[PDB]
Amino acid sequence: MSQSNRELVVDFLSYKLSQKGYSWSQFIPMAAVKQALREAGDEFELRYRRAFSDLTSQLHITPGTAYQSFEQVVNELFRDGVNWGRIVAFFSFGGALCVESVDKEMQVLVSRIAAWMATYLNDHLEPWIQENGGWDTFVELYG
Repeated sequence: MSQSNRELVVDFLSYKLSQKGYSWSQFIPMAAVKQALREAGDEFELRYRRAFSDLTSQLHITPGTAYQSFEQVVNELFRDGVNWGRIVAFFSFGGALCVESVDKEMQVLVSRIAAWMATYLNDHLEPWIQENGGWDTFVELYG
């Protein structure tokens, strides 16, 4: 559902902001899906520690930035189509964006970024997720 996904997005971003020393006040959601995603994102960031610096540069978010700009930049993660690792990269990218906004004194955008991510997932990623076993296979697969 669209609500499960919005909740999942908020949990990841809150977890990531909290984990880095930031505030999370600016704000399938099974506890298992959320824990698996929390850990998958940490593992991903273990290997890739550049925080999508160029992707974020490409986006260059301000309060004037439109969803479609976000969408175009995130589309780059999926040039070769969707996969579980790329969906984990997507969540991680949103986390990075949220950190940059707080750093730029634009805490106002973290809730915007969250809405955007929820809209992107429901629109572009859920089609592949449902086709590939749903968040259940994600959990079966990860942690």
